[PDB]
Amino acid sequence: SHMSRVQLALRVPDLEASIGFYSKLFGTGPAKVRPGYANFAIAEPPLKLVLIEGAGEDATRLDHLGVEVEDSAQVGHAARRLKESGLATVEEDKVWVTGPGGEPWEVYVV
Ligand code: NA
Repeated sequence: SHMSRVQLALRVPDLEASIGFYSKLFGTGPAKVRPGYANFAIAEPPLKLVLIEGAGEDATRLDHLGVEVEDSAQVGHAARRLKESGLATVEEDKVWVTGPGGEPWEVYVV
């Protein structure tokens, strides 16, 4: 199986303006739009961009990060590898790990 892409989830103050900006930046409209969130599936560069409405803030912040893989089998291998590395993990197919500075990561399947 074995390929993957980065999930970049941004907490944004202005969702509507952000959708417009990122459509222009990556040259494609969003794949999915709902009240309070929108996501882009970008081929080049390979990226899953998630825009999360945060009307409470006044500046774009990092919401969370992720590795998006092809199937559940890849998640398992990732989950086991992270555990062997000595990283404290929580595994459901999903696995969550948090960096030293508090940035949340998730390895999940599309
Ligand atoms: Na990527």
